[PDB]
Amino acid sequence: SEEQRARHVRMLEAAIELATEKELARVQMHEVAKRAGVAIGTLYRYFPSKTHLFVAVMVDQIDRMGESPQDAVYNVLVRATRGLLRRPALSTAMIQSTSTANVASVPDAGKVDRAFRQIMLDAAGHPTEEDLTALRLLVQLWFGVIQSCLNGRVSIPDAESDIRRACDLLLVNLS
Amino acid sequence: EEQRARHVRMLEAAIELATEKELARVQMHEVAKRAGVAIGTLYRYFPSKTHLFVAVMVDQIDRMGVGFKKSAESPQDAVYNVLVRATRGLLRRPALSTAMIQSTSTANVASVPDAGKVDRAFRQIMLDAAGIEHPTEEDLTALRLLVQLWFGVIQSCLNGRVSIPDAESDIRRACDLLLVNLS
Repeated sequence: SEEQRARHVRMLEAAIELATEKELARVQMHEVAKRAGVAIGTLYRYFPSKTHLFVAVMVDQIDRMGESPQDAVYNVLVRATRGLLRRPALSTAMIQSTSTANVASVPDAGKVDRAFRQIMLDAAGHPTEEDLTALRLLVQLWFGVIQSCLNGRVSIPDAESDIRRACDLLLVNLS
Repeated sequence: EEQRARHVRMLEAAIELATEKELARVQMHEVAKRAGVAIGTLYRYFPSKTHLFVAVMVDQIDRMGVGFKKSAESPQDAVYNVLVRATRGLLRRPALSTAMIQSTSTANVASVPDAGKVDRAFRQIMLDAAGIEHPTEEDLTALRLLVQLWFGVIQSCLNGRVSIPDAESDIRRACDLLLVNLS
């Protein structure tokens, strides 16, 4: 029952751990089960494919992310940007799997927009539409930026330049 | 210039295969067999698959720019209208669009030098639609933020996370927010 919940935490770190040692294309499901101490049936039972598993990693990694709402939100993005960019292999596994997952095939993928949101609301401090939209528009851009970062387009101080603007421009009138 | 009709059939065939099967199921040897060319001829012109689909994207951005300057209210509005046009024509062939979008996401710019070109080609359609001839850097920045945000919305749409009217509605709000200072 909680043997079962620990079993779940084992698989996610196993996965995290492998995406660092190895690029996503070469991370192998059998290495994930073995390293997680689970039978291989159980692994795929809970994560039908590699995509399902690094989307679950994605969701789990978000759940773990000054005063003025813009600044706080901003500051949470700058803090999360630096986290993802000095683990670029793990970040790539997560963002590639996410940017790629169809929501019908990988249900957890329809949970990532909802999970970023809860943490933008928790960064900004009840409110209505325009807020959700500015906030929704902003994470989507931030993905772009992160991806654009993961592939030589923007560097880190370039990327950071753009999320600053993005924040200020998208959130001129957040309450 | 025969490297042009040769070039065209390569792109042509790539488009049909990505139209019929997902990217993972698109193989260089079948593109070679469609374009009626040697595999080495194809590899010469597109060192890998991600190269080829980046070039397909550039051709497709070039093509829609043409069609926009053909039968098409503020700068931010005009820019909205191009984005709406592209979103629509991409969403009409999801399978092909997915291959072009995924290709442009994974394509390191140092390694595949056409990867830059798409940002540029795009940026110029919008600049033109807005009728700005002399971009301030603030303008360029704003538009780099837009196509970035935009790519996300489409990707999201293809994956079934947002509906299409809401994708469109989000591209509008973004235009209004991002392009306040467009002179």
